[PDB]
Amino acid sequence: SMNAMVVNNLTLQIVQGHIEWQTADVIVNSVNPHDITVGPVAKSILQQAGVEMKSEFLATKAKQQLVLVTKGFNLFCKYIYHVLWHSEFPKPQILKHAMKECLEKCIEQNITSISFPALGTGNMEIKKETAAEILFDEVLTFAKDHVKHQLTVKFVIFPTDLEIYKAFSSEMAKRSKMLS
Repeated sequence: SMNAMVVNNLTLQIVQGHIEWQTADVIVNSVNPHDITVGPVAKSILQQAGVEMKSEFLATKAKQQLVLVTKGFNLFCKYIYHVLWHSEFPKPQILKHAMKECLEKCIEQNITSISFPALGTGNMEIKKETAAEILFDEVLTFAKDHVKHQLTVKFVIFPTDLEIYKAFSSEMAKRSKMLS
C-alpha cells in the first residue's frame, strides 16, 4: 500500500519502525505532562534519549502549553517536541492544536525533517481513523498555508501495530487521490 506522497514542497511518509531509533531534525514525543515515564512512546524515547533528557524536560517545565521543546540528547535528532496531553481538554482538540503547533515550530526553527509516532492513537477517546484524519488534515493545511517550506513529515508506526498502519495508509491513499 501507499507509504509516501509529495504535495508541493512537503513529503509525507509512513514508516513501520521505532520512533526512538529515528534520525531526523526533530522527533516528537507523546507524554502525560506530569509524568513522562509512562506510555509506550514516552518510555521508549526516554530510555533511548537518557536521563539528561528528563532533567531538561523537568527544568524547562518548571520555568513555564501543548508542546515543550528539549534537545535530543542521545537521540539522533536536534530537538524533541514533547506533546503534552493535559487531562482537562478533549483529546481530539489537543491532537489538532498540537499538530499545528509542531508544524509551525518547524518553520520557526528551520526544520527540514520531523518524525512523529502514531500521535493520538492508543487511547480510548480517539478512533485510529479519526487520529489519521486529524493528522493528515493538519499536515495538508500546513502545506497549503506555507507552500515554500520544504519538509519531510514521517509517521512512524510500531511494527506490530498493523491496524494503525492500515488506517494511516488508507488515509494517505485517500488524500493522494483527492490531490491527483
